[PDB]
Amino acid sequence: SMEQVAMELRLTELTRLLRSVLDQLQDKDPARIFAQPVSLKEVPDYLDHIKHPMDFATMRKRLEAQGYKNLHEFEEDFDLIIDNCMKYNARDTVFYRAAVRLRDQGGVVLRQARREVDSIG
Ligand code: NA
Repeated sequence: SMEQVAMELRLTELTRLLRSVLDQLQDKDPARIFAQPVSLKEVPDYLDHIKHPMDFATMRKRLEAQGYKNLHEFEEDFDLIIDNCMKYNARDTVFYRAAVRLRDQGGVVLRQARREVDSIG
């Protein structure tokens, strides 16, 4: 149906916009702290602590399968990246502090993406 096609074109355009968001967020992480999964071969106890690991590469795979149906879904995964880091790492560490900073700088990017998704429909 043409209705189905139109929904598919909307999902594609949302995907395009979330790609630009994901690239922008990732530029706020030049050290690449959040780029890849934590390796269970080097924080071997990680999964006893953190139930839903998340990272930018994992988000990118989901994005490329058009796996985010709305901005809220994409935001939830970004929030897992930050929140997991702030739980596993202590307040005094480079990792916790990098998560605070990414959250702060990511706020700006996400605030405008919400306006664009609402405005474009
Ligand atoms: Na903690």
